[PDB]
Amino acid sequence: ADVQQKLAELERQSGGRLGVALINTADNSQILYRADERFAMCSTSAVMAAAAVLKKSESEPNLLNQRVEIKKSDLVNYNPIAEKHVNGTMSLAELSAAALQYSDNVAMNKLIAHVGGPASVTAFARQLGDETFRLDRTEPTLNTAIPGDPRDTTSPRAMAQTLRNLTLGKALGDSQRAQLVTWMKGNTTGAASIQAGLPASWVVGDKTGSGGYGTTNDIAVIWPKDRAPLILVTYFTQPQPKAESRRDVLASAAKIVTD
Ligand SMILES: [Cl-]
Repeated sequence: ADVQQKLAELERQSGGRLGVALINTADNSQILYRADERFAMCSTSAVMAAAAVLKKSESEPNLLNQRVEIKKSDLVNYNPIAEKHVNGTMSLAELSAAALQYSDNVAMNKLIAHVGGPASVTAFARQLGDETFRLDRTEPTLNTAIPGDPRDTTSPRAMAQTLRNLTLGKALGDSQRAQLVTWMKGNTTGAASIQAGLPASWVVGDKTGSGGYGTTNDIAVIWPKDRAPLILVTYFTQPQPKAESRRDVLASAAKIVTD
């Protein structure tokens, strides 16, 4: 009840709509707040796209080394890594890392395209047992985050359960699971989000997202010092189309549910 009151107070002070799901693998418990509501994922969906490529690689051993041309026509709105590789190629491994660690839009789009498009990423989620996730669009339109729009959404509960499967469970083979975890632990975009609400000694792998309506998201696997791991999803969105980012809200939610 105390955690619920604190999350409600944070949500009210923020002015927006907050979704939280924590899975504590120490005791198989959950802390849930709006955990069955839908939220626009933004690039948090890159975890599913990268996982689909990793799964495909289990039967195509050299898939991660496959070269992908980067052209001016591939550039989207935010291309911090791909813009450095225009007119050359990047491997699928490099694109996975760029999508996951830099939120690179070209990289995300190349993962989506490789596996067959948004409906194929969604079908992979279904194969894993996630019947909530839906990736409808590519970058950049998947970020519109219009209130009431179910496109490109999932729920905190579903994304926490799926992230647990991907990073701690058996969705992926051992090499592929380790690769996903390594990529997420090397993220550069999350230090002000969930990580900012946890002790400095804890180890985090996470994927952020951001988009319209001030949508500010983070999904994480967390290794607290000398404790069983946690999975934490924090999704946040706001009433105003041009609302500013609120990574601090995600940090605050993380602190509340892990205190
Ligand atoms: Cl600390």
